[PDB]
Amino acid sequence: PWPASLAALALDGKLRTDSNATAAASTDFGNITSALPAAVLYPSSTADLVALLSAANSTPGWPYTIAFRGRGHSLMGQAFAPGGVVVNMASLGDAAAPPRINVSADGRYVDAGGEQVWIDVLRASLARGVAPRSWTDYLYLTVGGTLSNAGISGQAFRHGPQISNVLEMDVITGHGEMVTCSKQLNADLFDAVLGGLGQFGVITRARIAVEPAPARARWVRLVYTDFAAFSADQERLTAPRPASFGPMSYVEGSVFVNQSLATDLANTGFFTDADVARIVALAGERNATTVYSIEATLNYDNATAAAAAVDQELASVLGTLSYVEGFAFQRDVAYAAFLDRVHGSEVALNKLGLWRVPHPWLNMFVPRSRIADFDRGVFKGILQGTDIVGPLIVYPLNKSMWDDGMSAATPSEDVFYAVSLLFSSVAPNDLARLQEQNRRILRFCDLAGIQYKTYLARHTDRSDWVRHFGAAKWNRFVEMKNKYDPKRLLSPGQDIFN
Ligand SMILES: *Cc1cc2c(cc1C)nc1c(=O)[nH]c(=O)nc-1n2C[C@H](O)[C@H](O)[C@H](O)COP(=O)(O)OP(=O)(O)OC[C@H]1O[C@@H](n2cnc3c(N)ncnc32)[C@H](O)[C@@H]1O
Ligand SMILES: CC(C)=CCNc1ncnc2c1ncn2[C@@H]1O[C@H](CO)[C@@H](O)[C@H]1O
Ligand SMILES: *[C@@H]1O[C@H](CO)[C@@H](O)[C@H](O)[C@H]1NC(C)=O
Ligand SMILES: *[C@@H]1O[C@H](CO)[C@@H](O)[C@H](O)[C@H]1NC(C)=O
Ligand SMILES: *[C@@H]1O[C@H](CO)[C@@H](O)[C@H](O)[C@H]1NC(C)=O
Repeated sequence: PWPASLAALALDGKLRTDSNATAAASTDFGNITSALPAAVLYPSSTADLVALLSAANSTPGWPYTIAFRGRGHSLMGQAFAPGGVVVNMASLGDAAAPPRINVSADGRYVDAGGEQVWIDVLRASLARGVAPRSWTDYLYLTVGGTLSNAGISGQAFRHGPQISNVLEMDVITGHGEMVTCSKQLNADLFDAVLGGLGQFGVITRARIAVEPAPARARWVRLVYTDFAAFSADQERLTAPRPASFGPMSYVEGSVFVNQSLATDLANTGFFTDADVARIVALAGERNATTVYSIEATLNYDNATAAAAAVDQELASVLGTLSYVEGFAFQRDVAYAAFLDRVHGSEVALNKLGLWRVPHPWLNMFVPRSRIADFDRGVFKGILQGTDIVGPLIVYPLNKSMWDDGMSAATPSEDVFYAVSLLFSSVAPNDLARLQEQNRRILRFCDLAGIQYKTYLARHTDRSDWVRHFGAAKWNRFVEMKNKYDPKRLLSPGQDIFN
């Protein structure tokens, strides 16, 4: 027997069971795993989400698991509800009125629907001359989606991840209750949801911190053949100064294996063919099996003197660095063009049919004390003699900017690196080889005693999830699961309680 509000959803054609609806909600960006749901919900308002969740909590013996599909950018089925209900979150922003993105009157924050995509949040913010401070590398992800993970890019060293830039949220819990939460009101829910992997409820609104919007970004790449010099410089650029950070707005890095050096440098979309030839020659002179590049930006406004001031600030910063003499490469773009840089890769890759392919990506957080060991064992070790398709990204993060009371798991050290090995599969023989190579990398780390944390991955064993969060932090995670999703129906694709 169905409650009136739940039956109303089916009657209005919002709760779909057809082949076309279930098939779209059964695959993800990973393109490795699949699971068909029993039903797909297309909510028109947040009231439709209250209906589904309150029914689930009131109905005894309710057998349907519920997932919240943002953009389905998940790698391993985290957004699926096998034989359950998939919420097509994007349907919340169908009606042009009322707007789902609203910049505050004071210009200090932006209210965004949980289903909203970061690219839309950027356009609506820029219209009011402001912008969020902390991003993801790719903008076609949802607010609620990135917030359930962490949300990291080159700005996270100084502003913390996206989870550290939220004032408050509207969350519909597993009980079906609409709860507004922050550090002052319902803090236990607020902390649980942020990096909470969709286990405690659905985010319908997030209040995101903004800053005055810069007009342009001076964008630089610095080349190294020495890992010690590369990592020391990334740490110098991101070091807290005697809370306070240096002049750089964004700091990331790239690893290039010698075998496909020329191809991979050309595929950055940054280097010219003249730059590529110089770097390839440098590699050969140094007899390097790997090349490294720091990617950094300096944000600046439309001011008349700004460009000349940027040249002097950049010259000063570069003078403190140890990249190979004369291997500094500069570009100058509009801020939105820099932020949306990755969308261009999606368009080109999809047209070649190389976007909707398996993505056995390896993403982890490695403590700073073990990064050189990771470089030897992985970049100069395991990965050598293999044909790599996709970028290899490495950059440091400051633990002081992460809130350990939140759900997201990080290493114990003050400095840790985001390590993102973004492999794209070329054939089924290549998929199995890549999946085995990831197991080998993790086995190498475990045997070397490297205390890493995975990011964007879902564990299949209970002992692995307990090690992920840490035993004490696991106890709080369970305490919160019992308070907000006692029936254990939310985001079953994480394989934590399902
Ligand atoms: C595909 C991709 C992903 C990606 C990226 C680049 C590409 C091409 N670059 C990233 C980066 O630079 N930094 C970063 O932190 N992450 C990056 N990612 C990964 C991305 O964060 C994840 O894929 C993430 O899941 C967000 O994607 P999406 O918005 O598409 O969400 P989902 O995959 O459908 O679901 C993720 C889990 O969260 C739950 N969920 C989703 N929305 C909500 C809301 N509103 N409230 C509560 N829970 C929610 C889903 O149930 C699922 O468990
Ligand atoms: C933590 C995670 C999952 C991060 C994922 N981010 C990215 N995902 C996919 N492609 C990327 C990413 N960053 C840069 N590129 C492309 O990589 C090259 C950058 O050198 C360019 O082609 C750029 O567009
Ligand atoms: C992967 O994508 C291809 C091409 O779009 C499709 O044939 C296949 O079903 C997908 N596999 C999974 C497991 O999602
Ligand atoms: C780099 O790769 C090329 C083949 O692309 C090879 O001729 C050269 O020996 C390699 N250098 C090192 C140092 O491994
Ligand atoms: C060049 O590097 C390769 C691989 O690291 C090694 O086999 C060789 O000893 C090096 N050659 C010289 C002349 O140092």
